[PDB]
Amino acid sequence: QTLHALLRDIPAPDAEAMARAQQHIDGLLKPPGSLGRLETLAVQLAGMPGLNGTPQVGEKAVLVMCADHGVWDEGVAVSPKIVTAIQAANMTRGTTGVCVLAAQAGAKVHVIDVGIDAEPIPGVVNMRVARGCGNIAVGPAMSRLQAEALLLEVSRYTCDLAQRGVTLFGVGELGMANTTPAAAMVSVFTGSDAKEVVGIPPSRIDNKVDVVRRAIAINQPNPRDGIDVLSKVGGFDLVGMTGVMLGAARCGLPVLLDGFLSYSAALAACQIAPAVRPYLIPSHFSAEKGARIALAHLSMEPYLHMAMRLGAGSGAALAMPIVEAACAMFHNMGEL
Amino acid sequence: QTLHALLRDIPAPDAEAMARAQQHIDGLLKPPGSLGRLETLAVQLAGMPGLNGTPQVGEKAVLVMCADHGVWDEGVAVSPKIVTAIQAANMTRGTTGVCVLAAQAGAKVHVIDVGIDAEPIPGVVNMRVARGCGNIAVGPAMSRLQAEALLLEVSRYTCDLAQRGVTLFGVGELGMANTTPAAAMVSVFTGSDAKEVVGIPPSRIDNKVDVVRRAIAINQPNPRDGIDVLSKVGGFDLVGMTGVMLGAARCGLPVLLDGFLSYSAALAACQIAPAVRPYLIPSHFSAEKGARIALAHLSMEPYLHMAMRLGAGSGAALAMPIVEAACAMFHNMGEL
Repeated sequence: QTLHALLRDIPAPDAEAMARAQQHIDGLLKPPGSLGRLETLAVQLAGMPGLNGTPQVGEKAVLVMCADHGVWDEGVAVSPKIVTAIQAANMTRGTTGVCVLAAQAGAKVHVIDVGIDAEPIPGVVNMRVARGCGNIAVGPAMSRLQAEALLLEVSRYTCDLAQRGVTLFGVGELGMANTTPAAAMVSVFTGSDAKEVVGIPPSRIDNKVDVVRRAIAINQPNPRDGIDVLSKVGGFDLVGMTGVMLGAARCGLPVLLDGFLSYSAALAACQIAPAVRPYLIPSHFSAEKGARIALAHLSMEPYLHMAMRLGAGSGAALAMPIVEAACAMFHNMGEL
Repeated sequence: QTLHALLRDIPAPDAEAMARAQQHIDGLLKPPGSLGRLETLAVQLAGMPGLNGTPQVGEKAVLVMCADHGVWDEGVAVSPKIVTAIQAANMTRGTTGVCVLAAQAGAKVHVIDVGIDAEPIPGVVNMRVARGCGNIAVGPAMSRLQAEALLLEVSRYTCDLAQRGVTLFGVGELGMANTTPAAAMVSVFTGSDAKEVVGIPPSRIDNKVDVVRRAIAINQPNPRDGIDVLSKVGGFDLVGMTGVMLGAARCGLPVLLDGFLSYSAALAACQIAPAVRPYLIPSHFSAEKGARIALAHLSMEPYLHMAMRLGAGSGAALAMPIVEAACAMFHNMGEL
């Protein structure tokens, strides 16, 4: 540790730098509304202390958290368990969607195993808590201590990347059955009935919903304690994405979310540490049923409508040029 | 001429190449829905015969059409008339928003004067029809023959760019008072009351609406004749953007729209030549009040929600990396 110390040292956004960036933008010669949300984004970036008082992007990293879930035994996923392992390995060879989009964005992909139920995969960053987490339908995904330790380890990993020049992160995850704990967390944090947020054959959908309600009933997660929620009805992958958000915020740097899985982690992150929120930037509006509810509770309006799902960080990589665009306009446009 | 010949020679999309691209995508190893609309976009691109049977981007050009409007005399714009000239000149120095975004996208900006009411500006492409078009509130913007000649000239200019390697266009425009004729065209083509589509002080908004109704009443444009609509209640800038769309479609190549002004031109383009439609790609969802209605009539769902307005092609430039992204995923992802 300390996780207590990390949370309390997340900096506030720098109001003076935001005022100066807004003043700079006001001094630009431009039709009214011609920047749209690029204007608000540039000012948001200017407030993040790791960006040194100005909207800028240096190196970019997308962190893809990988883990398996004991709730897979409840029949809520169609694919066999080993697919998590095969995908993590493909990510190290650069052949997945997020890899290709990250390459387009000039970003590096960091594949992090935080709990794959397989032999370790050479080339993946090894932060494995256990070989898959507990089956949330019968008990907790993990101990409170395990969730806290993984939060600290990931947040430290993320912020240490600022020493190699990284100033913009994206977060994603992969793992068979991951959408079930994500929907549980979302239902718990937002108070929405499981049926409204459970990701999309009738009996199979019902089984998924019933499993979410069962996980919540058995575990009784406390919505006012984000770490309790993660440890009881989340998973290592979700804790991992929350850790990226905490680490970026601690570093005073931007992080792009991806889809619904990452929204659920962001809900937890902002419950644990409300000071995280000014560092989060949406990318895409996930096709998962629960996307609208989760984004509402984060007061977030995504920039991209790609009808995308299961991107494993692909949406965050796709939005990286949007962040670069707000910075180029800020620095490169002519003035009044 | 001939404009008749140009319209009839717009090629159909290549169904065999689309089938082959869909087959290729089906053979990619990917979670279900993980490409989202990148999948549909790659297949759409594969159908465009100027792309030679495969989703690809070579050189990129954003064409920014510039002109003044006699309806400016009706008090529907707040800025003085010369601003159109000052902006066209700034575009040649590379200091505007669309210039900066085009540079981010690796695209060249082509600034085309199709009717600025000022001395010619050195460095701008000169296709000027007249020094501003007629005041649509009292009569037609131009003659049918003038609209037809400018359509042909611009479409030829656009397609000739395919000889310098250009495979993806963006279209935009600038011109004081341009949003008034745009709203008139949109009301005429969609049958919506002017009050629903007139771009956003109460009396000033009413004057704008009243001027649109007056233009339509006096000119009696025929909605079943897109060239009639353009010549009577449009402007040189709108005819110019329609010409880009016709030229790209004739060349069998993609064109990215921008905001509401370009939607109004796209409505005209697709009325004149329905075969244009498969070549049009939305970029952003304009903040102008009439954006939703115009996009509905084009059956178009933009990828970007940037709350942007008066971009002069900036939205199309911002969406260019989205098109490149669909191509990179298509060619670079690993297979089953």
